[PDB]
Amino acid sequence: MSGFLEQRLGHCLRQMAEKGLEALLVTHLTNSYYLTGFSGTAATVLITAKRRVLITDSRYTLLAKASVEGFDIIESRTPLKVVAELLEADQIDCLGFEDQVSFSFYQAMQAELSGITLLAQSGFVEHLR
Amino acid sequence: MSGFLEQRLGHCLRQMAEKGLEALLVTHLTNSYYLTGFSGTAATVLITAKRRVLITDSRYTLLAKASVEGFDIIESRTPLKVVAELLEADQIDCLGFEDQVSFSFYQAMQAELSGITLLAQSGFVEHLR
Amino acid sequence: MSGFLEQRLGHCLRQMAEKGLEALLVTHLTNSYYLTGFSGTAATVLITAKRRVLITDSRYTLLAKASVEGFDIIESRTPLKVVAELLEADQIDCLGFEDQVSFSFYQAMQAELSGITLLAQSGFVEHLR
Amino acid sequence: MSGFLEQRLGHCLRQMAEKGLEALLVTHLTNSYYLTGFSGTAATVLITAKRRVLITDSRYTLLAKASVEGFDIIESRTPLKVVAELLEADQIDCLGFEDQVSFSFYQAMQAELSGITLLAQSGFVEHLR
Repeated sequence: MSGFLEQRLGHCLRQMAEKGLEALLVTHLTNSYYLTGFSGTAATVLITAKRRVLITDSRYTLLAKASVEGFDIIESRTPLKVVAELLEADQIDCLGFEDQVSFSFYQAMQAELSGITLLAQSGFVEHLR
Repeated sequence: MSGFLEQRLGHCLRQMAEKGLEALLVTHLTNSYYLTGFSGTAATVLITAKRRVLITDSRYTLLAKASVEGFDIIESRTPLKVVAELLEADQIDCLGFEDQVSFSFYQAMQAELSGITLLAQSGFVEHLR
Repeated sequence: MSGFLEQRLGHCLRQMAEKGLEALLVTHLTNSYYLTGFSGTAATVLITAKRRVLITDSRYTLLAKASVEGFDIIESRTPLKVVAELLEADQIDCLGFEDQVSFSFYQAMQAELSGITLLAQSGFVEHLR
Repeated sequence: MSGFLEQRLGHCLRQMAEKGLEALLVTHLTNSYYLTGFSGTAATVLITAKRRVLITDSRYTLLAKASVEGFDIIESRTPLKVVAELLEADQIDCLGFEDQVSFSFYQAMQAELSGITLLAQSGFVEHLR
């Protein structure tokens, strides 16, 4: 009798723990919806053992805050700088991300995450369902 | 239209020469279509000052050789392997590609194109219109 | 069967993104059935990164709504008009279609889809298998 | 003494590339020192064509980050889980390792690195002098 939505996140975290993956960036819409229940076309989700963060822009901050339970909501138009700050604050040196991101988005990640070992994941959230 | 396509190619080549780009890999349909008139999504195009190559699979080989002017048509299910062989043949060690490829596709590129520096472009062909 | 259906669709979507195909129109039974499990010939399927739609007529609306998971069902006897509205809404100006459509159906697309580039594919859905 | 370090690492990578060795695990202080200039005995080094990683614990993280050039530094007390994630992310199937590791270390590696073909090396780093 656990929630369908919470259970999806528990399963994500258990997968991460089994793998030793300390942090997972989720950018693709069907995957972030899968984990958060949020619709909005702009959403960057960072999950660690300790943090569950939903970063969105202006258009959607109110909506998120009034609907998404169990994620800290952060308004920002440079979501990758926010990610970099969290990994630095939490002393995390590795970041999982989706291999389906565009190369341009990968360059933006390397620009902001210097020092962080980036680990492309193939179908990570896909393989949860 | 035949003329219209040769002019677009000529434009592409002039911009490449202006900027010192020796070789360009086009793998997104709107841009391969722009340069070749070929509508099929199995199209890996390689352009250099010398080469105009369209790599496709057996579903399309016959039609591409009948319908695409001024491109050499190569049939392959592993077009990045053919790309490596052409670059070796011409002694080109640097390749421009489209920044909208996925990170997954970039890793396959690195797998097949050892020794080649891969340089991502934003909207290189788009910018020709 | 929805497990397998969901992976097929996921594969279709990743192939389209890799090749840069923004929208795909599926109008032949074997392929709409493969992707939706819907067996009726009255089935015009439109797939984009953001949208999955199955247009059918009133013979089939109730069943389609009950049985087709993850596709929006739209009842219309003029599917191409619905297609034009959706592509306008999402600001999509290229559309892949199956090369097995009749020439008369391609002319109907040209009439209804003004300003959209129509790109014929050979066996796109078939090649997912 | 960055001069010699860059040359040694250069040599290491050329030797790997000649044998076809895609990844090398260095876990003996003499050899990680020769390659990186790092001092503590908590270091697990992973070298590939694309990745240079030094994994150590939080007693050493500040130091390594301040004084090891051209390796990314990962703080972790489960270095074999990190190795597993790196090989998964990079699609590497084979890992060379030093044949002076203990049998129990080998057992732990074999059990963690499921699916990975392990390749004992005899004096790989020592032979670079």
